[PDB]
Amino acid sequence: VVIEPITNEDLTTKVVDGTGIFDELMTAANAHLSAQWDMERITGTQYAEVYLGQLTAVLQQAVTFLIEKDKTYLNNLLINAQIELANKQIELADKELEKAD
Amino acid sequence: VVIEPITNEDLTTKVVDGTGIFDELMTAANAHLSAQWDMERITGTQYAEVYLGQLTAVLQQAVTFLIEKDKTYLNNLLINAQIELANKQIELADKELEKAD
Repeated sequence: VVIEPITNEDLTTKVVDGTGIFDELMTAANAHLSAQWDMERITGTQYAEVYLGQLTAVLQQAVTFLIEKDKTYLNNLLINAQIELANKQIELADKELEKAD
Repeated sequence: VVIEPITNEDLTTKVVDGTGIFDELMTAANAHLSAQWDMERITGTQYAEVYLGQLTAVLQQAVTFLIEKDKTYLNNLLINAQIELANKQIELADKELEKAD
């Protein structure tokens, strides 16, 4: 696999509909907000109050996800490799039992 | 097993009925909310107030589950392999007792 560097443009594109992770999380939260607002359930003021109220915790979640995405994928690959190595060690344990008799 | 990379599209699809984990958790919470609301127990304003009030903690739970799902599965597989290796070591301990006599 080819790992890519974590740059500033992977978190925020500095645009509302950006391609970053924080921008995508904002777009996803705004999707639910718009779905609720299209049913005259919230006024524009409450729409902006809720949308802007999550500007500082969704950022935390986006940062946490960005830091622990590729690391998690690589760790899963390493765990799979270790499982294969454990199967090989089981086979070697069978051979060890034979050379023991 | 084939491990898949953890991408942005696995958390949020940026749609209300998305295929991500956060989107599925929102759909599940909305299912209970709709079940309660179909019995005239909550007004639309309270429906949106409760639905939007969990937009920042359900995100935390979705992130935690997404990070620790494949890792947990691989760890369980490794634990099973270690249990098999422990059984093999018990057999080798029996052989060790024999070559001891």
